[PDB]
Amino acid sequence: SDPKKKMCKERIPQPKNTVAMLNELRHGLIYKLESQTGPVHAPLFTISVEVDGQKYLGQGRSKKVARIEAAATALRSFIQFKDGAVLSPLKPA
Repeated sequence: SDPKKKMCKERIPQPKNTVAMLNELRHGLIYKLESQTGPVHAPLFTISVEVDGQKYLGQGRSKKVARIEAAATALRSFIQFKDGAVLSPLKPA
């Protein structure tokens, strides 16, 4: 099927997003949709952000979500507090 979200003029105003955090940390970050799949009720978007040579992957139900997910991984790669969270999807098919 492939539900191709063509509308990118819709903002879905949700600041405090990790992608903004990444822009405060390191430049050269490219958020690119490497793969798009999933159902129509909740498709799976796979955004890859390449930062400092490390490609961080984020998989969400929209480009926006996936972009956030990608940046989240990147953030903890730079600064890492006493999080110790095992919340990290390792290739979830």
